[PDB]
Amino acid sequence: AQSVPWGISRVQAPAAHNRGLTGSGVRVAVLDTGISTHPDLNIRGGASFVPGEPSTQDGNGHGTHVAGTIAALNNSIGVLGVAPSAELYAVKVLGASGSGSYSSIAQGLEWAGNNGMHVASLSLGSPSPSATLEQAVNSATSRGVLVVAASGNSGAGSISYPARYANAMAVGATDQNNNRASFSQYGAGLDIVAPGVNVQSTYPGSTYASLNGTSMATPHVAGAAALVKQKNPSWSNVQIRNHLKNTATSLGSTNLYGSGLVNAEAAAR
Ligand SMILES: [Ca+2]
Ligand SMILES: [Ca+2]
Repeated sequence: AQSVPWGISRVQAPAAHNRGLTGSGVRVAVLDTGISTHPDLNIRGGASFVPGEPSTQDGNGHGTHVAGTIAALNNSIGVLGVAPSAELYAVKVLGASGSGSYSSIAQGLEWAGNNGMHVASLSLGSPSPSATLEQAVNSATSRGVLVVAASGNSGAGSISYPARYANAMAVGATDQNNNRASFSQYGAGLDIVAPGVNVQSTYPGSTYASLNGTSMATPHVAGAAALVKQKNPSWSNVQIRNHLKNTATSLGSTNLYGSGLVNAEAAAR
């Protein structure tokens, strides 16, 4: 039996799938700890930038979880992603312990822009700016990639890098009450929010697990961007990003929530 995690229905993905928008032909890169082979995922390709872990398989679990929120397959098992037809690429920039260099992350962004990815989902964050990182962000952006990044889980009134950069779309996390989750960073640079508490998704070992974080919120927005892209094939990264914000549901303060909660139905219309 397939179940629809609360976050997926919160962003109204099913309403968009009922109009035929599934993310088909949109190339999405998940920059994280890898993506493990799973019966509810279709991994098209990828690269590892982690010395020591030449494979794209995930030894951590995080990347596999992120990937399932974006594109868990629409079938009779497991869960359902926001864009179940998106072409998923595993870009391993973090090792099994969950860390890696700004250098590795930069290489993964370069890869994305060299491989014609439409959306890049970045799970990582840093309280400190990085010129290396910033440059990679801008380079992917000018190669047409929409870079989506997590605001961070410090609960601080300022957001992490690279989400803070102008060219990155910064995503914060909400709870089932449509309030900002306590750990969600907010403030200047925040663009939008999405579900980030008790998010059930695909997990290595052919199973499913529930996690919390701004990094669980991010993939909801990465997936909504693939629906808009499918609907409007000629739109650029900037056009998609502004449309998401323009159609998001206001939740109160833009300081805490940016444009509001992403609404995939409203955006993929
Ligand atoms: Ca499924
Ligand atoms: Ca930003």
